[PDB]
Amino acid sequence: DYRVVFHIDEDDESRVLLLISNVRNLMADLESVRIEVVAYSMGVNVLRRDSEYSGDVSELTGQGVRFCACSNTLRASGMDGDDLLEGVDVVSSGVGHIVRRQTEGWAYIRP
Amino acid sequence: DYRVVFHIDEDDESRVLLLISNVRNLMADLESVRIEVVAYSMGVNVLRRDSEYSGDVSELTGQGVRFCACSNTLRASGMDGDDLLEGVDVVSSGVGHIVRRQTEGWAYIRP
Amino acid sequence: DYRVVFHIDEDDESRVLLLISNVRNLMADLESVRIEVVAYSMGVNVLRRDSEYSGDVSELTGQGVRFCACSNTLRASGMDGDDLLEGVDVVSSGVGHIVRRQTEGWAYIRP
Repeated sequence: DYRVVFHIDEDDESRVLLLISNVRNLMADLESVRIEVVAYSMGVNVLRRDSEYSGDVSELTGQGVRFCACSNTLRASGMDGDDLLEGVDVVSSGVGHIVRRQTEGWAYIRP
Repeated sequence: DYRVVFHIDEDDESRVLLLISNVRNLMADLESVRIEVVAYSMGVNVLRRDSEYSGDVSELTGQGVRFCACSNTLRASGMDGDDLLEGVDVVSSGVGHIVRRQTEGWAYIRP
Repeated sequence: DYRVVFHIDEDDESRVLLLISNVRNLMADLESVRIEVVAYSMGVNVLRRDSEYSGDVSELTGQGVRFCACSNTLRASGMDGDDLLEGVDVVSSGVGHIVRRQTEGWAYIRP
């Protein structure tokens, strides 16, 4: 049924909690939905193992939500896959993945 | 012809005036366009009866613009439909409505 | 192949550099992609001849990136085409152009 990819590139608290809230809201309002969360730039800090949002990220991952980190930004930010929480996947490009997804018919949400 | 849904989740002045401006600009640049404005989180404060933007909201409603408040956020914010300006509609979910709309072919704008 | 239009309506440094970075990242991660950057409101200041980002804008233009300024905002901002960097094009409406593009199948990215 529904397919949607979220986009977050900041790590300020209110924006992060809004994304989280939007992801949960969406899973409850739509019968069937596939969700991906693409985070790049400062936004990747949310996917770090030492992140204050790790509980939220690990829990949603268990519910089928796929979090994607940008292969490029990572380097740019002195980060590698070892710094990311378990369950978080890496895509070659945050924006590229978003464009591919949109091109494949996925809906786009930028909280 | 054209169908577009706007997304606003903040209530800071500059962002609100930008949305308003974008809605009017759009109605003047496109021959035929159907417009919906989905506001959630802090963004719903813009749809309140006591809002400083009530004049702008009521006027655009008269021009065919449909403003939608999130059924969930409302509660979360200690609000119910009685707190909303007349003409403002309530959708079950702000993000869900946006995803359904995008899925139905509507364009998406996030000022 | 891929077609994408970026949307920027602010001129704060971090947001501008993020857009620039996203445009370059995209050109390197996608084999074939057509890119347009629509800037309105404060965002048009980025397309000014006297802008600190002129080097970045002129360079990307040479690489095929099309920057578009909003015909309306310009006036609203006491600006005309003479104030814009060479290579920057003017569209009748920033949001309208974005809606037309999305309607034509282009992907949308709002950094």
